[PDB]
Amino acid sequence: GLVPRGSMGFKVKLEKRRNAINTCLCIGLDPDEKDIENFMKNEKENNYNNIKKNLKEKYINNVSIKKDILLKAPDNIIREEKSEEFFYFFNHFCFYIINETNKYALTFKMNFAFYIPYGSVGIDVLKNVFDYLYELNIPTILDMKINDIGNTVKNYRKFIFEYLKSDSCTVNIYMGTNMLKDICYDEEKNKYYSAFVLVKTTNPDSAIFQKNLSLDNKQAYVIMAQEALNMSSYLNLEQNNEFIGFVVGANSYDEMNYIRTYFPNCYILSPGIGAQNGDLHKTLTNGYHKSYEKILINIGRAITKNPYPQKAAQMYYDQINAILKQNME
Amino acid sequence: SMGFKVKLEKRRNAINTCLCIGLDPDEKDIENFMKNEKENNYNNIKKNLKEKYINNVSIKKDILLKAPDNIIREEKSEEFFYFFNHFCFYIINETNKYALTFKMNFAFYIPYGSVGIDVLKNVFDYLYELNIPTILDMKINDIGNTVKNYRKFIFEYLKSDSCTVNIYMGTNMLKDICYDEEKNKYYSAFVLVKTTNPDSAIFQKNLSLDNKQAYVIMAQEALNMSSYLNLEQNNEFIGFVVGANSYDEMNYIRTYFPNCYILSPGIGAQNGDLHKTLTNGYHKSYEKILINIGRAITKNPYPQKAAQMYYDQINAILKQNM
Ligand SMILES: *c1cc(=O)[nH]c(=O)n1[C@@H]1O[C@H](COP(=O)(O)O)[C@@H](O)[C@H]1O
Ligand SMILES: *c1cc(=O)[nH]c(=O)n1[C@@H]1O[C@H](COP(=O)(O)O)[C@@H](O)[C@H]1O
Repeated sequence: GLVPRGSMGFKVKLEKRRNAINTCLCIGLDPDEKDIENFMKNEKENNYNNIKKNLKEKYINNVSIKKDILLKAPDNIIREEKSEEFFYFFNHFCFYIINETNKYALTFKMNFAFYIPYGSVGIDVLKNVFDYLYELNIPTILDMKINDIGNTVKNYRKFIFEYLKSDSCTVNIYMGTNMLKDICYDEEKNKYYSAFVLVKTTNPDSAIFQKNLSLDNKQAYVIMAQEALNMSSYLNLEQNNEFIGFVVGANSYDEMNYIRTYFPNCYILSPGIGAQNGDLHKTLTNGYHKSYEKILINIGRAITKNPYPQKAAQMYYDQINAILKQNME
Repeated sequence: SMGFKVKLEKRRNAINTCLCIGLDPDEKDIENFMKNEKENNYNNIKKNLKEKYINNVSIKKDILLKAPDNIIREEKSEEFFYFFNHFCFYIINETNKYALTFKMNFAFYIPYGSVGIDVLKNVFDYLYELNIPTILDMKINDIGNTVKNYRKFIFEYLKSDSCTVNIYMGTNMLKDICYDEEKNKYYSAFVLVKTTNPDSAIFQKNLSLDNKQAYVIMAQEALNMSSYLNLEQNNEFIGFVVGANSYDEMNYIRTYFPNCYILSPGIGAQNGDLHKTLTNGYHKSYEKILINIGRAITKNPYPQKAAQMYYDQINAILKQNM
């Protein structure tokens, strides 16, 4: 009755991890330029103690890109490999955050926009980040909020699900729900994949379209949720241990309550705690499911911009679990 | 320096068209170019290597300048990079004289990992040296702090003139895409209004507010943001993506937003009707109606002739409209 890692659908992988670790913390890894620079400065000042720790981990030997560089001595990089210095410290920052926080994480979410602004270099880092997480067997989301016509979105499907080997991604279906057939399904290989569609977002004017637009007396966010679920049904995702879930922001308490009430077994991804000031008690109570992999609480900057990310992650893990315990009593 | 609004007007005066050429190479296009080049003594690569502005690309120029016979023997790990970049250069060299603008969809450049992002960079470098206005098609959407990374990639790293944006998440994202407060810089974007996909009516038409369909609400909110940001005073604008196949919407948008910039994909591969699209979306400053053609040019085995014919027919239709 045993399945090897990589050989099961996201639904099963998430359920096993939640059973093991007893949380719904999703740790966001969105490293900005200041983060990377700060890491390099701190490492330079302390003889690279965190990099030396990364270098001890076995799975670092199993990453795809420029392992020759990543495994070098840090002082060798700086003196002899100056054109690789940014690559090195960028990739070592992510490995550091992952090494420090992974024991608390149901899943990691990496937002693509943080890995693209330097050109090809960050995309090598991103690939290595997905390879590393694959080796540790931690569930992954690529947050890229993709949208386009079907012929074009197949390319993202290939990047996200074949090249990165991500378990899931985020998608904006405003263009049309039919794009999902080219994202959550590969007709050539007969493979199924999971995604979270945008339902209610955390930006301060999210209401302008998601709530102001309606059809009869349902607001756009409700219609969009229903359409996404209808597509999941058509594609038979849940039969292949995959799903289409919902992004619902951690500050949209009324919408969270509605979505959970009206779609009782939906998978919800909820960003907005920490940096965006969302209310964790309210969000987690309104989105609660007894299978709490169905209510992922994403925390990015509040962990990654803390000088002690392991302790910041532990604190959120403990705070989530305390609220989970109340909901379970 | 000058501003996209001024860039477009001035290129329009020089070349007299509103053709926007879509550069979206898929794996099979790249493989076919490599197969054909081999069989025809690399005649197109050798033509590429004759061009002036190849000596100005940012990334691995050394490699791109090598003879293809030598790449395949001594730089084999660079073979895909080499042929991908040369395919893009070949299309640009063959078609640029007909193009008001080039639009590169990001999705085609990402799925092999970093290698295609180096190609994309060199593509934008090459177009920049040719002073051709550019659009990065990425249909971006996120919260403000995140989308700033896209502003940097698109407008600082690629030095693109504009991009496509989906504002369904909210309109305030545009303050961190089209404006850089720190640097006092302003940039142009086209927002999705009516898309070409078959089921585009589901949210864009069947949702409404007041007695206006969603697509109208969206266009108006985008123009309000343009005003807020003072883009037009900085020679930049927020324009609209309106499907070539959406004649009523095009009609509505041109009538009710008389001086708006429209980018219209969906002719060729997606079957739209050039004559109706151009008539319905027409403006005498025809840079305000960009007709995008990607696959109908790039998947044509005679891409120079294909661009020429769209140019010619666009011009005959523009002449008819006066
Ligand atoms: C996406 C959608 C949304 O509605 N809100 C969001 O914040 N996001 C993305 O989630 C992440 C939040 O991280 P942080 O505020 O905890 O740092 C970030 O990737 C954003 O793009
Ligand atoms: C974006 C939005 C839209 O509504 N329709 C679209 O087709 N697109 C993009 O535009 C290009 C169309 O190219 P082609 O059909 O002429 O090849 C493509 O980049 C698609 O992503």
